[PDB]
Amino acid sequence: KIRIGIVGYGNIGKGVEKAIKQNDDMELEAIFTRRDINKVDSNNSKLVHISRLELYKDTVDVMILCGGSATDLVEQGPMIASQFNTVDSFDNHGRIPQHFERMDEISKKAGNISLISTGWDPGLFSLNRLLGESILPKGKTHTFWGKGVSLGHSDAIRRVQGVKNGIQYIIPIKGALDKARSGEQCDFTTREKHEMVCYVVPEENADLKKIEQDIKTMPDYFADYNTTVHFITEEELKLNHAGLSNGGFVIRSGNTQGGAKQVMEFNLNLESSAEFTSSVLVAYSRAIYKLSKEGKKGAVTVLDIPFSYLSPKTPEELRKELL
Amino acid sequence: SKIRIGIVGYGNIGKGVEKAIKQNDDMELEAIFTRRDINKVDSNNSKLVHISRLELYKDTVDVMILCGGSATDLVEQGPMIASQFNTVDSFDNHGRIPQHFERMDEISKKAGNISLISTGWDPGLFSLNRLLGESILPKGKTHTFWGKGVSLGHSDAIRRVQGVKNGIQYIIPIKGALDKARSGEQCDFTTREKHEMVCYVVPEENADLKKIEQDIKTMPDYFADYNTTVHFITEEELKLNHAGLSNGGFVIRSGNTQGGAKQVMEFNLNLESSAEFTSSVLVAYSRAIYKLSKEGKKGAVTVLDIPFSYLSPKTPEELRKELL
Repeated sequence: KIRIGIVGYGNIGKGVEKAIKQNDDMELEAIFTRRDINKVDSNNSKLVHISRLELYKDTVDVMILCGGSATDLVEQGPMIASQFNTVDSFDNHGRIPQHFERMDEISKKAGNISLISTGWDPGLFSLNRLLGESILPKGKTHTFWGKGVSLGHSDAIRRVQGVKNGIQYIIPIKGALDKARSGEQCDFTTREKHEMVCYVVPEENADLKKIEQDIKTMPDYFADYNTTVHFITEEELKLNHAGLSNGGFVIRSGNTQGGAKQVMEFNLNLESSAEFTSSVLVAYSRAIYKLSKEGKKGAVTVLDIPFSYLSPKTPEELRKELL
Repeated sequence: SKIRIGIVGYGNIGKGVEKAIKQNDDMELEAIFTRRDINKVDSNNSKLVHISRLELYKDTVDVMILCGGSATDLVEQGPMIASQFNTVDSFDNHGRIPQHFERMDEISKKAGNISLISTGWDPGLFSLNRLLGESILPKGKTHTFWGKGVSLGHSDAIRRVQGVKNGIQYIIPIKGALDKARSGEQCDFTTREKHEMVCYVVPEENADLKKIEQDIKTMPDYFADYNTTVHFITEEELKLNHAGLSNGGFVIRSGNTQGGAKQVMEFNLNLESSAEFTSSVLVAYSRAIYKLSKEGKKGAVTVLDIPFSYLSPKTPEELRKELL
């Protein structure tokens, strides 16, 4: 019954299309692509050009924005929010407060509701940092991002002269993880938590491979981490580096009055990070639907949503089964 | 303008609650209501107040945290307090939760109050994560294990066995089961595959050790269905190494994507002091109930109905900037 519109058809969008199938209370109305009319009519499927978005007014309950680019969302988000309830995974933490403000203004004016920055981080990990912080006010929180891509760092290394294509991985350091879990509590340097490993397909004219170390010295992205670099062929990349898997850990190590060690941990191990993010977007779309019907308007984050809203079961079934 | 807290019951949880309140600057302990003779319990414990005078505080307590001192009232006097205050309890009888909800809902609505039932780690935090797991990953299985802690019932059971002077029991998740659940391979576990039991017993002089081991192992309803290990120790070791105040647990959702890709979510706890952790949760949720009561929320609610933002003293803007 809940009519979902998918905006963008990259990995996340594809994942959302599949996730919707695992939810009986939902239906896919259309998938909106920015690909030009240049196609085989539409290659059939549920694909519809982005220019027709407007035509679906009153036939779509929630527009799930599956674009990967946070920069694009800056403008696309408000545009869509002015016409439909929305759910996005805007992942630029530093710019979240600006995105929230903008989306909030627009959704409120249009009388819709926009959920921003959901997914696993922002999203699930955010919820647990908060939970950990609230339940154990006296302690330390540590977030780790299991072995997987960083996307931004992948494009970052691409802006380096000499590199034609590549990929980077962020990998938690076992030692730091065990320490966090020990409940010993302690601060960590960025270098003590994660290490970085790069795989680059160089050459500009067989370009200087040593200078390619612009990566290691690259401020922000690398330099703060022990970064290893490996050169491979465009062939090895496509076949051996489908960086689809990922995961992470959110650990809260604290002490209750008296020094008693109390440790809380939430973690994810995902063979397909994109598809998981897609499942999260779909579950949250259900909550947005419900809130919308309740008259709620404006922007919200996962922090404002009760978990019961993510489930299609009744408040009675949940108390009897899961409480 | 601090949140005025009230504690009912001065047992381990009540004491833990008093402690936790100290870690929350936005809160203040107004009084601790006990059934004990206050005149006998010192006099400088300023906060102690005899339970008979509870109603005189109907206007000075914002949230009453029920820490039932194991007395029958730890399952019956909830409805009593709800008639006069907004409450928070950790009613842990899962099968009886629906009934408790209805009873508390009617009474709290009638008095224009809000009552939070069944918060803590389980029920409570584990409940939230079971919900999150099946909501995020509708196709898959959920597995809850209970870390390593004592089952008072089983400990009493051990004490009835011939030749047993004293002892204790622990329930412990089996590594193999945890490892398999953590892998994406879906499967349903038998009772015997998920948890094992370990006992530490102090035997009477003579007693027959091999016989005690078997009487415990083959005991119906308590140990018969679980692999059980029996260790024999001295009274000294029992007192020193088995305070039995620690606990933990795991909630794992093992699911698959439409194409069979394995997705695993896990939430777990490792508590050196199970009681004080439960108390901290009770306190955090007390902040949430205060907020919801000022908003005019009426009736009973569970952790499932409360957004995590209500558990924090920080502003919404502050949260979105620091933690989101």
